[PDB]
Amino acid sequence: HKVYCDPWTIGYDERWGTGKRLQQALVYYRSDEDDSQYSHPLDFCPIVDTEEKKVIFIDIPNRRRKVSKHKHANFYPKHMIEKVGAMRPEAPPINVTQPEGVSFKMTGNVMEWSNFKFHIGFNYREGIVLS
Amino acid sequence: HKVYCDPWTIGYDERWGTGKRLQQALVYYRSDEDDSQYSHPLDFCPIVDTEEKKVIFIDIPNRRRKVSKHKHANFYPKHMIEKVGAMRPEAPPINVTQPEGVSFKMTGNVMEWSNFKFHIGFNYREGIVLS
Repeated sequence: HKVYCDPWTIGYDERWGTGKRLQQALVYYRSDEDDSQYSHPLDFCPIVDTEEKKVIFIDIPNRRRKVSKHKHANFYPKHMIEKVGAMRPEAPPINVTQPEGVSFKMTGNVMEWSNFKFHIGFNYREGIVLS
Repeated sequence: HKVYCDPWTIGYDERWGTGKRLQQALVYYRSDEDDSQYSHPLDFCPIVDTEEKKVIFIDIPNRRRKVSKHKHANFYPKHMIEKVGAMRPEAPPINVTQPEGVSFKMTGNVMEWSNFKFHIGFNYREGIVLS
């Protein structure tokens, strides 16, 4: 339950081509759920059949490297306080305010600003699309 | 039943890699079983799953070419007699005879001849293997 993995496309593996929808799992380990797993990668790489939902192969290195026994390299405040004495004091705020509103005008997805006019679109792939 | 094909390895097709044991069929057509099918190839190429014993894909050209309507290009005597008027007359024989036997001596697969001595092996892959 402490073993995690980032699921990636296999990218391309000549052993299977497009004959099977595959993923490769970059394996990591957390000694605690709040850890950043990236300090503890594992040395092998499981290949998974997306549709069949099962591991069909595991790429294992000739040279084996067991889990790192070092502390995880974490970054949340509690972690930091522990790492370095404590967190830096909150800093004086810099507040940004637009009392009379903004100068741009949006009509649906159509934007209007400083003489510019365009449509702001968006899709699953490209993300933002200006037209 | 007039459609034939020479079964080849797919060789290599990046669409499947080694994920499936595949064959590609070079398709031909005989208007008569005694024909040499090679004057009549077809334009498409079926991909077959060896283990599953079934066509999993067919490569079809963008430009279609239907069966040739010409006579098959045959080479057996009956074909030749028809093609050119007739066969050449049998030629005077040249007989080779070794009345007192051969000069080489084989002891099992071991050969001995003209001071040479070697073992004649054979296997499924390489064929003859001299050792």
